[PDB]
Amino acid sequence: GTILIDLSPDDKEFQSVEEEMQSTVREHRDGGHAGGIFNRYNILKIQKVCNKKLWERYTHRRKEVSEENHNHANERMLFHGSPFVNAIIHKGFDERHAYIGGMFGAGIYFAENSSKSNQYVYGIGGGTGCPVHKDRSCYICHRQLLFCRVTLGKSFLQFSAMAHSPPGHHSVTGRPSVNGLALAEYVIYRGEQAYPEYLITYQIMRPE
Ligand SMILES: Cc1cc(=O)[nH]c2cc(-c3ccc(C(=O)O)cc3Cl)ccc12
Ligand SMILES: [Zn+2]
Repeated sequence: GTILIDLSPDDKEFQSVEEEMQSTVREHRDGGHAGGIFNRYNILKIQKVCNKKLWERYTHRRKEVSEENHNHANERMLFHGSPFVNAIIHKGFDERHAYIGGMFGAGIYFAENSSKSNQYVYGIGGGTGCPVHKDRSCYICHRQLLFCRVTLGKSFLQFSAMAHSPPGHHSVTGRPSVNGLALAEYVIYRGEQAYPEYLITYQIMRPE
């Protein structure tokens, strides 16, 4: 029962979501290997993802976390890129989407930097790039990211040199320690702690 509603570029909701995507682009230490070389995106569309069942599943978990955490869900809006984006908007996040080899544990990963999530749209490491051209820096093919509502609850703070959550925690916060430009990443262990609120379709832009 998911329906996608197109936002008009003239709508303030479109404009705030586009500004979060654009303003959280950073340079990556791979020189663009995984996600391509760019400083900004061309946003083609932003759709609101509406699924009553998935939304209730998310608010039900959010109330349980918030009750375990002095009435504080610690809810954030974060990006998630994956080849499974079509399945996530219809069926929700789940364990099948956990990153088994993730540095901060086997869970589902979200990013503050949209350009970190862009690195994963075509798979771990950028996979083989776009399906059409096999190009991880393709400027033609349309990519998609989710901008998601995520319940962190009590988050374990892991400093990083760039399964279940640690006992008594509802998530993990991956704090960069070496690149003072990198924003945080977060990992959750139950799919019902994230709701894919917006589906953003875009291209990366070749720098001038
Ligand atoms: C760090 C991070 C940020 C993000 O926005 N998205 C991701 C997605 C995956 C991921 C996990 C499993 C698989 C697969 O089973 O094939 C694929 C991917 Cl892309 C892993 C990590 C991230
Ligand atoms: Zn392509």
